[PDB]
Amino acid sequence: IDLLIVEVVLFIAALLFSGFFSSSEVALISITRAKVHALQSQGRKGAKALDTLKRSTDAIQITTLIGSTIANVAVASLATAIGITLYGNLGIAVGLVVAAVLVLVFGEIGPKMYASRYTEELALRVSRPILFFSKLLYPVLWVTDRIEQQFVTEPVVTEEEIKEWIDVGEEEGTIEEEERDMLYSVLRFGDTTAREVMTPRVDVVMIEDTATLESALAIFNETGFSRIPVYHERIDNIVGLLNVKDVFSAQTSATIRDLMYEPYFIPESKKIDELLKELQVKKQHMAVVLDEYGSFAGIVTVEDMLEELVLEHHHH
Amino acid sequence: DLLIVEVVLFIAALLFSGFFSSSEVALISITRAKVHALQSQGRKGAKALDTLKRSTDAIQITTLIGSTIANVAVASLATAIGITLYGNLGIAVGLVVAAVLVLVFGEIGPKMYASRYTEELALRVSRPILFFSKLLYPVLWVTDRIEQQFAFRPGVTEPVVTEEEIKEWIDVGEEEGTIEEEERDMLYSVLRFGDTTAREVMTPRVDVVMIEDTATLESALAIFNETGFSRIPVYHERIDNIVGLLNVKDVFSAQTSATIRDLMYEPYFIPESKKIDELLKELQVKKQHMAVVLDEYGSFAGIVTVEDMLEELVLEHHHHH
Ligand SMILES: CCCCCCCCCCCO[C@@H]1O[C@H](CO)[C@@H](O[C@H]2O[C@H](CO)[C@@H](O)[C@H](O)[C@H]2O)[C@H](O)[C@H]1O
Ligand SMILES: CCCCCCCCCCCO[C@@H]1O[C@H](CO)[C@@H](O[C@H]2O[C@H](CO)[C@@H](O)[C@H](O)[C@H]2O)[C@H](O)[C@H]1O
Ligand SMILES: CCCCCCCCCCCO[C@@H]1O[C@H](CO)[C@@H](O[C@H]2O[C@H](CO)[C@@H](O)[C@H](O)[C@H]2O)[C@H](O)[C@H]1O
Ligand SMILES: Nc1ncnc2c1ncn2[C@@H]1O[C@H](COP(=O)(O)OP(=O)(O)OP(=O)(O)O)[C@@H](O)[C@H]1O
Ligand SMILES: Nc1ncnc2c1ncn2[C@@H]1O[C@H](COP(=O)(O)OP(=O)(O)OP(=O)(O)O)[C@@H](O)[C@H]1O
Ligand SMILES: [Mg+2]
Ligand SMILES: [Mg+2]
Ligand SMILES: [Mg+2]
Repeated sequence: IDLLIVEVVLFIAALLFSGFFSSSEVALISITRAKVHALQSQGRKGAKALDTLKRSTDAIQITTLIGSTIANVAVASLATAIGITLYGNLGIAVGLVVAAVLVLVFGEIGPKMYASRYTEELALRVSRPILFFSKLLYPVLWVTDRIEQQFVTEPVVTEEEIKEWIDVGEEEGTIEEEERDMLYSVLRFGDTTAREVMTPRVDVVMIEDTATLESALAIFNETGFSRIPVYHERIDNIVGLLNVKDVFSAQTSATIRDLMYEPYFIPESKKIDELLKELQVKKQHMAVVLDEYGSFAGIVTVEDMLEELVLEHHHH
Repeated sequence: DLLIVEVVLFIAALLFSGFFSSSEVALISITRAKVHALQSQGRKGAKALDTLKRSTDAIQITTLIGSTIANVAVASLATAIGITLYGNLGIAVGLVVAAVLVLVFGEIGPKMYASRYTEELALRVSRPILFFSKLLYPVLWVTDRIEQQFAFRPGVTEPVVTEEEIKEWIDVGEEEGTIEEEERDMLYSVLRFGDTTAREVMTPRVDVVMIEDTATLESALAIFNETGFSRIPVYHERIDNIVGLLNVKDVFSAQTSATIRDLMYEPYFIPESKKIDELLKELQVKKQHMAVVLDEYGSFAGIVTVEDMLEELVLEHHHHH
């Protein structure tokens, strides 16, 4: 009874350590190094010590493995010690069963489940102690890091794991087979620039602002297009977009410059995700692209970006 | 004596502890291309490996429960054996000893050994670990219902994966950096875009501009040049009955001897409850920009153009935490 009281606290304390190391492992190895260096530049409390741990992901796995294993071993080495003193030789089992059922719930699975909901907030909190324990285990680290001269875990939620849950959607009907492809496209659609999908000026059909109104229809009805850029004595110099509908319903005296409208000029590095929205806000369809020198380069239509997101994807 | 019963279970548990740890690494380290090759080659333990990898979470919970249970058993028998010899100094002798044995033989050891022998070991352990996996089905059932977690969700217990659940996953992706902040707002947008139907983004019949198929082109151009549109439906003796669609780009480029019925083209009729995520792909595949919505009785109720759906997709997009 005397020592038993002192043993149930080490049992509880070791359980918290095992949970602390197990939950710390999930949050730490899940933050994208691209995002860690973002929090560090912002200077948030914990990012510096977190970028340190990311410098050697092998240090995050060994620390949490050893700190937890040591704890887990102590969590049960005492649970049976307490068990036997309470239940004789039947305590090695009783103490064993009541230990394995708590190392699983509060020292392994529970701590891992909790850390997934709060992964950025917890990673910044356990950056200091985990980096501290890693220093204490520098002997054991060098032992396992030195063998690296004699010949990585992934986050709880990977972009592939998400993609897979969507495929489950298509399979179960909750998600149309058409928007699975669109959901797949969005993920491969934010880092895309307009230059990657623009129509090179070479293949563009345009018209000079000095041309004849009637002569413009010769282009529309011959090329079948509905919107052609307009240029001013230089293919480089785009001064307006001409809409075919305006020419069909044109007055008897109007000229090319009367029915053209100011184009939305954009760079070659324009993200097409925000351009599909900027065009949808102007009620406009075409966007003129300019290179680094302001010279014409190509055009981009809402029909281009639409083709991107609607493109059909492969099923795994 | 009872000691002999303890030291034997101590080793056996230490082998299980190392069997699961090394089976987890080997089963997960192996690439999807290697399994597909072993699948076609048809080697022993491949078919059971292909299924075992379908849910990478089911592999970690079984190898964890296994390695954890065994590890505790290794420690239990050390604190017990040592206690039988060293009284209460055994709890320390057991803890300290077990703490090093599990680490070097149940954890770190089995892990490093698996990284170099991923192929051979995965096949020899795909069968036993898969067997255990089916025993853990009760645990896999509960885990797949706790939707506040994202660590152990096997998805092999037939869960209801609805738009709600995917959003939960995407929210986590943005928080850890695997998904960018901006490309999450897009997923939430298209996620709710699929819920929208045709009627909710259509133009009601009352606002539509049509032209009777018995009119003349001189009248057709007048409509376009007045309403500004580029396409208008066509009917026959009744407003409920739509028979085609007319485009100005063709009426302007119409032969001297032309008509409205020969210039119009068959429309794509759709119900009011039509999903626009499908219609957007279908309209984009038929090269057409406008559909025709028909109410339950197959009468003209409105139209849905590509632009009508892009507004719902873009300007009215969702985002939440
Ligand atoms: C809920 C579960 C709870 C289980 C138990 C959790 C135990 C947490 C472990 C506490 C470790 O405490 C840790 O000690 C070290 C040494 O001071 C601190 O690190 C310190 O080290 C450097 C120098 O080495 C000091 O200059 C500086 O004050 C501090 O960074 C660290 O900030 C703290 O985090
Ligand atoms: C589960 C049991 C695991 C084993 C227990 C741990 C045993 C640790 C034995 C290794 C001693 O650990 C470590 O050895 C190296 C020797 O090069 C020491 O480092 C020394 O060599 C390295 C280069 O290799 C130098 O960078 C460093 O400045 C020097 O101090 C280090 O100070 C010591 O901390
Ligand atoms: C931290 C994780 C802790 C995990 C704790 C594990 C608890 C195990 C005991 C609970 C087992 O839970 C029980 O398992 C069976 C599958 O075998 C479930 O499924 C069974 O019943 C449902 C209906 O409710 C049926 O649809 C299904 O076909 C059948 O297999 C059952 O609904 C659930 O009531
Ligand atoms: N004047 C143009 N010159 C060269 N290419 C063009 C021109 N206009 C559009 N395109 C190209 O056609 C592709 C599809 O664009 P889009 O379908 O919107 O033309 P459109 O048939 O006139 O459209 P709409 O009929 O809706 O007005 C674009 O990728 C673009 O590169
Ligand atoms: N005949 C029509 N009657 C009523 N609404 C129409 C008609 N045609 C199009 N609309 C509506 O106008 C809006 C925009 O559609 P849309 O952009 O396709 O027409 P458009 O601008 O004349 O064609 P385009 O832009 O390709 O030249 C949509 O809400 C659509 O429902
Ligand atoms: Mg077009
Ligand atoms: Mg082990
Ligand atoms: Mg329009």
